[PDB]
Amino acid sequence: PQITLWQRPLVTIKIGGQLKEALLDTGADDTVLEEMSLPGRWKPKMIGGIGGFIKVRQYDQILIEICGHKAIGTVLVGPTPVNIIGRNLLTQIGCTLNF
Amino acid sequence: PQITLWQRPLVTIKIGGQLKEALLDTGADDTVLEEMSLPGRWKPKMIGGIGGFIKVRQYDQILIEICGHKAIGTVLVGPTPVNIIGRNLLTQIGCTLNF
Ligand SMILES: CC(C)CN(C[C@H]1CNC[C@@H]1COCc1ccccc1)S(=O)(=O)c1ccccc1
Repeated sequence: PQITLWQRPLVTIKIGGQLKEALLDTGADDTVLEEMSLPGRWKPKMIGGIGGFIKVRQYDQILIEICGHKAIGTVLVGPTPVNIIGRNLLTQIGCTLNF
Repeated sequence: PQITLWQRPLVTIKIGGQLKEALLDTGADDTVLEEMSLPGRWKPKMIGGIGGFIKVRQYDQILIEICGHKAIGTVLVGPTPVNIIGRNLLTQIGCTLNF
């Protein structure tokens, strides 16, 4: 599809068998998810921006379905108010910027 | 143009007679640039960031040329990890996400 920027580019995603809202974010290197449980081990990480840094847990090889497209890769889980789909998964689903 | 996301979508911008590199950030509501002087009136503004709000300077109706596309709008100047072009100006140059 083609997603407008008049509003935040929020789309529905599915992870596990859970459906959520997430932001398609070209400014984010990584995908950041709101606090949730995932199985397996993780690595500690710190990620920052305007304002500073939050502590997150890095899981690898996580499936996120985005508008029917299955992306598999690293996700960072922590105290974000919004699920953020970053370039590591946007590339997989063939997402481009166009103007 | 069409911009893929395997790398950061950093582009050259011309603002206030100066050439800069900035990140095209669909996740950003607003455009935020590193410390620089710009002509005209500005007001202090607080913006929501990681773990809290940050003080920026707000300059309205500023011309900026992105990839050869002209935008005229609000630019915030303050402590950002990188120059980011947010939806306020991305909408003006016709930017959408596609997959
Ligand atoms: C929450 C906000 C202050 C973070 N920044 C913008 C958001 C919007 N797209 C990238 C970043 C989200 O993903 C980054 C992120 C980092 C830590 C916690 C959540 C999200 S930013 O301007 O600081 C920034 C822009 C570009 C790259 C990195 C940061």
